[PDB]
Amino acid sequence: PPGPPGPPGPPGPDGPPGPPGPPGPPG
Amino acid sequence: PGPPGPPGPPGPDGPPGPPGPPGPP
Amino acid sequence: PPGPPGPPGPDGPPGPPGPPGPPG
Repeated sequence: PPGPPGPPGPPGPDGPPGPPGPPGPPG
Repeated sequence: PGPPGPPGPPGPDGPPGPPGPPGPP
Repeated sequence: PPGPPGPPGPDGPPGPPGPPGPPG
């Protein structure tokens, strides 16, 4: 058999920004 | 040599979105 | 000998919505 597999890779990049929040209420 | 290890997990959550729009007058 | 580290993972989840907007 081969050498062992290498270690697990690192976490990926940050996710994308979220959407805008809800609109504010009417004045 | 062995193979590459498994892929890593997903990264951190993304940043929050921007504030929502102002409400109507 | 061991293999190399695996690749970096996927991009993370999307972030949460932003805060509510201001009153008009």
